[PDB]
Amino acid sequence: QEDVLAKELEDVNKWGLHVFRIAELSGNRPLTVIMHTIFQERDLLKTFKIPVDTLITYLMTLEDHYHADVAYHNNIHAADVVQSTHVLLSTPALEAVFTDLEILAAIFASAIHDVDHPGVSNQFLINTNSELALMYNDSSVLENHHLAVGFKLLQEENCDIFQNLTKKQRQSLRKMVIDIVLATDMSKHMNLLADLKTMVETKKVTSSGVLLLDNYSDRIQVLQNMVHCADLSNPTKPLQLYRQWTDRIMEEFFRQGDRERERGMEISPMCDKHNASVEKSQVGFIDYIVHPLWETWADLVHPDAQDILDTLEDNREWYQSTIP
Amino acid sequence: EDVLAKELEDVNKWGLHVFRIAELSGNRPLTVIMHTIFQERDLLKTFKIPVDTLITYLMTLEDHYHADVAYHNNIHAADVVQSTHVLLSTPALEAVFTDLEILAAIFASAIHDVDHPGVSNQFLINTNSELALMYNDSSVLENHHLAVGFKLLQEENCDIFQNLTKKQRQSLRKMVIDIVLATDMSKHMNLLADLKTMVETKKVTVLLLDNYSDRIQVLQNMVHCADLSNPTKPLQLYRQWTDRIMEEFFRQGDRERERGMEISPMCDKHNASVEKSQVGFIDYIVHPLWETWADLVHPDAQDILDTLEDNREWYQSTIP
Ligand SMILES: COc1cc2c(cc1OC)[C@H](CCc1c[nH]c3cc(F)ccc13)N(C=O)CC2
Ligand SMILES: COc1cc2c(cc1OC)[C@H](CCc1c[nH]c3cc(F)ccc13)N(C=O)CC2
Ligand SMILES: [Mg+2]
Ligand SMILES: [Mg+2]
Ligand SMILES: [Zn+2]
Ligand SMILES: [Zn+2]
Repeated sequence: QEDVLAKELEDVNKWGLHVFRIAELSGNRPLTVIMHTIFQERDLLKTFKIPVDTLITYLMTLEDHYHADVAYHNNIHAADVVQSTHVLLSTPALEAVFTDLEILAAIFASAIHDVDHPGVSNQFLINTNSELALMYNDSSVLENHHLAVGFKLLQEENCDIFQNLTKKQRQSLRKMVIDIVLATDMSKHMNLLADLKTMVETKKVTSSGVLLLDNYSDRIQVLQNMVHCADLSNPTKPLQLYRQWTDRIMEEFFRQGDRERERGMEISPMCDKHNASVEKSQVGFIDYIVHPLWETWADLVHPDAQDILDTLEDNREWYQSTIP
Repeated sequence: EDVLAKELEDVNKWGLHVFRIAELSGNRPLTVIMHTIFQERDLLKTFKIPVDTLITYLMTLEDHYHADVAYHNNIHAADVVQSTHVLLSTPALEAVFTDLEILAAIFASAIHDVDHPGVSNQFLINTNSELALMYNDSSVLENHHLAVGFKLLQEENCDIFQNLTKKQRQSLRKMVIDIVLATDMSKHMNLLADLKTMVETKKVTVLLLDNYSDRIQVLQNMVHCADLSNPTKPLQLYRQWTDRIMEEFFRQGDRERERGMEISPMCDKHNASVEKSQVGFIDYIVHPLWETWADLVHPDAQDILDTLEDNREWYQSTIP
């Protein structure tokens, strides 16, 4: 079983990694084993003097703080977003663009970006007067919480994976991680995409053919959109993966809708299992959210992401074909 | 009590004897001043607030201001409440704000510094505090003041909004959050820039503010002006506020020094210039803000601006 797991982890640089198989083969530790593999692949332990036992201890505690009883926003989703960000960071158009600290920030942000997610939306938490919404003043409620948990866990016994960074490195990393995770709030998507489109329309490329990003605002914007794309990457994956993600998000949505129905609340979009169209909802998700975003990312890194965009378009056609 | 009632008759006047009221009321200036203002504005009947619920909430809220913090305590909260109350009555703002917007501005003022520990956001961030960890370094104190102020409504017989409709509670909550978050001093320059832009594009008959974006911006700047109103008050009050903020700053500097931290501006008691700092505070923060406010409400802010300019002249004269 360990041999099979190691073989599967050889695919860590590939879009379409068998992340559900890795979750089972690793004993429900996909986030730990995928993060560890990526840190080794990128030489991050040596670069940042991260003791291996500290990394494993932190990763296992972080993974434990994802809810094993939530169908979508669990440790498998976190592992998938980590690995997807890892692939996007390796795109030819970004070669030598980001520092080791920025790479570390994007990967760490991906790992923590949904930690302790309860399986219900920000709006549900606001409308039910939850403790989380009271703590965070209705403003990026979940995303503020994910950050606070992900950072607080570094303070547990033998968990400070950043113990050997300089003070300036720790300060810079913390700010970048906050900026990245807060950009995963879906209420920020339209403004984030509008800004990415502006960057594409005005993009500068160096003599080596890579993106020129010469200020913090542009650098963090690219990292924010990269992790947002990874977060919204399910419809761009091979169909057998995509369909499993759809099954999982629908289960989580339907459970939220059942709670809304019981409380006499209006049921959130796509959350009413008695009036659902799973297939039309995927086509709409792609047409209005995922394709606009991925077509723009593909333009930023053209032509690096053409195969990913082609898969997204094929999957849209497939879901559309099930409707009639 | 008879003296206390006499002092509270000035509740509509800039320059209320708020320290006297704090003394006369047994250190309950926030409770007695809020109660008086809710009566003056008929807010208890308008929003069907039971008087015992109002008093219970106000005393609980006031208890969560720290009595051992020299500036950011219940007296400051009462002063900001009363200052906002006066600014809401500016003639140029006649007919601008609804009763719910008035309630939101007053409630926001009352809670806007609750549970303040007497140290800055930057101190909380640099000391890796629990507050900064909770709030991701962003408007750390202001998010906490809101969370405490709202959480206390859930204590026994404390829900003063129990008889507001569902939509009214939702709208009030949003407005209160928007106002208190705008009291973060790191937002001052953006707030002032937008206030200036409103002045440049202003329409009047008296101000006409059709868009909610514009109205909330005025309420944000209004409570921000009230928060930054000490140098516009009669000098005897202003000097007490200066003594208190300097004591609070110096204690933060003492903690920073004992920890071996870099001492924050104005916080080093061994290298302070209290009077030069007041003149700079007026010249760079308070006068630019209040002059822009005065333009927005031209000419209704003239007496307040006159007091600020007199006080700046006096503090400058104390510098040899
Ligand atoms: C595999 O499929 C999904 C995956 C995910 C979602 C929805 C999916 O499928 C409809 C939602 C998107 C939220 C959202 C905001 N506006 C929308 C508008 C839409 F039309 C659809 C979704 C959204 N997520 C979390 O909750 C992320 C993962
Ligand atoms: C009575 O006097 C005061 C009262 C208050 C302050 C400073 C006072 O006096 C120097 C500071 C202003 C913060 C601040 C931000 N940038 C600044 C730039 C400056 F030049 C001065 C202050 C500030 N406050 C809270 O901390 C509000 C109350
Ligand atoms: Mg999320
Ligand atoms: Mg404050
Ligand atoms: Zn996510
Ligand atoms: Zn204040």
